[PDB]
Amino acid sequence: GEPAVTLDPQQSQVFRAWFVRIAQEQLRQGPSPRWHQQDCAGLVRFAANEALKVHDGKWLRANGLSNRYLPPELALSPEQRRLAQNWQQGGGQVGPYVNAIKLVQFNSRLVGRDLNQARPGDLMFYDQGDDQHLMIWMGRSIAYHTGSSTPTDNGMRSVSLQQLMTWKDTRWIPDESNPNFIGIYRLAFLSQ
Repeated sequence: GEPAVTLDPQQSQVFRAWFVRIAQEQLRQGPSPRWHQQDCAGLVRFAANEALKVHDGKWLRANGLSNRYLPPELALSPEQRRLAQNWQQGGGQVGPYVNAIKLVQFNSRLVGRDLNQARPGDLMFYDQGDDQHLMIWMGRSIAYHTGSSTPTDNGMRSVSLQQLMTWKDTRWIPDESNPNFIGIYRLAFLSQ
């Protein structure tokens, strides 16, 4: 009758390119009324939602992408464009917003613990005990949220794998030896 709404492999590749592009653009900015929550889950939901929008002139101007070599546009159904507005909440319940746990538990699948195998837009999931975090693998760098936004700072940061290995705070190392590094997850609506 009507299968489950997902992105095919080509669409998934273009979605990742838009996702990472939009994420990168958030680096040079202070709080946006456009994120649902001022945190990592907020950035992921925002970038995914914006990645699935029709990227018209008005959208390009609003997001400062007007004079750029951009990824291809997707020919998506309305249902596909609504994918980052309809997250699984558990028990078949659906909603427009997601925190880190609901995103990984109900809206992601494991890739593994080897960044060599990660694609741009894959999520690096950490459990520090009291608090769980998502970083975005951007392909050659990592976008993360400081955990503390202010009226002039959205808390978004970018670090190379190399510079992250220099951190005195060793809790964020994305390898086998880090018990706080849980894994690398792909958004469930992307193709394998």
